[PDB]
Amino acid sequence: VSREDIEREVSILKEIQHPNVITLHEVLELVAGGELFDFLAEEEATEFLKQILNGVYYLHSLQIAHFDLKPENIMLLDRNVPKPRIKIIDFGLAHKIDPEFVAPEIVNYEPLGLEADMWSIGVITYILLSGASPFLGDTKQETLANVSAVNYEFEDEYFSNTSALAKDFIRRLLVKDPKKRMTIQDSLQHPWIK
Amino acid sequence: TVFRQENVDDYYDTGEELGSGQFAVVKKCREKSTGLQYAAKFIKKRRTKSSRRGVSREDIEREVSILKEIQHPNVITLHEVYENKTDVILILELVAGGELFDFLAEKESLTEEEATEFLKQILNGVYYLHSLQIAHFDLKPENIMLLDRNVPKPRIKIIDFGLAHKIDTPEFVAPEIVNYEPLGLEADMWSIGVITYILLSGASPFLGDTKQETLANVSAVNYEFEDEYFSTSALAKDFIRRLLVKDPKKRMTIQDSLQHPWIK
Repeated sequence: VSREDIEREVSILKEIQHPNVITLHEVLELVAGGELFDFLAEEEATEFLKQILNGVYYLHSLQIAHFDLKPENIMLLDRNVPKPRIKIIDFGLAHKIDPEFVAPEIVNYEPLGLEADMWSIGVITYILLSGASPFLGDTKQETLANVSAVNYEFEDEYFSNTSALAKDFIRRLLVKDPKKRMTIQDSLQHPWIK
Repeated sequence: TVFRQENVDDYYDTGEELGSGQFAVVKKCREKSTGLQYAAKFIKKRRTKSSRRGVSREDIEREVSILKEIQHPNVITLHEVYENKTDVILILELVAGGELFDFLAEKESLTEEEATEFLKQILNGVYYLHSLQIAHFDLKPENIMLLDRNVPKPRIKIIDFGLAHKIDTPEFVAPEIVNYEPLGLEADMWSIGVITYILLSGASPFLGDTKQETLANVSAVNYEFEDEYFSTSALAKDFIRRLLVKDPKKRMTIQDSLQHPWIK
């Protein structure tokens, strides 16, 4: 790992102290419970979700975007505890966020930001409610195409009885324009989550 | 790095000012031990990191870093770097022939062949940078220099490395990430295509009456071979058309440009 990258990760890790994010002692706490999803294989979807949202709120508080939020990066402290706890881990991609002769790509450059994290959460939310992945394809090229088109459905095999609020919450996250996407503050104020 | 913390005045005698910048001043200097002549560029540091004025350390270090790497006859060279409370001083090769465009404007118009000789030099420099994975990011005419005005075959130097950069699951990723295209070498190619256009005529392809019109023209790739300026060979226009492409992945690369029949 280009050490710039190593340096970057340690720097983020040092910065962050929250219950829902992994803690670093010296250059990581043990999180025994395993990937969260394994351990599950709406009210209780919501209970786990609230925790993730709480961690991400804190991260975005610090202007840090995780950039790799997915189910294998969500872990349980102990599987065997009455109210179990989740930790976000794997901060390898995290970042702090802030003409005659110029190319269009520069003129039209738009940076990535905390929004990408929110979309991810919507993807995770979909999976949680079903075992299914919204944009997943027979091939990677198929999958990438789906993600750009925002080509997904709530299929009946999985969603016929899912609440309207839950779908709204996901529909609000799964938006192509980053500006129109729900923020982390917005998500926590959402009705399904309240 | 740690730059020389000695006093520059101690080692060079500064002369006249050749250039200015939002944060920088360049002066002739002569080297006491050598008696050799150089350009000394003074870059003003940010007083604090939070400071709007000045240039950041990360920024200064980058340019230095990069200049240290470069060893080509068409690219400007760094001799030493000095440091102090307010500035960082570069010690640079003195490129004194002025802008290539100023030279060209003081002479009868070039034949296509004459113009191609100069361009070939530009391409050659860019080929070197790109081979080092460096994007200049700022190639405009005012950064194309002549080492000497008065020689029969004048040598261009590419100058100004302030913006230069070395250029180094899917289920869960946002569309912006899926569609993320980083900025890279392709931007310099665009530039070569703009410079080549202005070199063959005297006109800027995307410039409109207002900065607004200019920017829109750029994003639309809205230009033309206006026949008062270009009634110029099919091959030369083909060359420009293969660089002024909106999709960076479709643009000619430096290797392809050197191999293009107008160039080769």
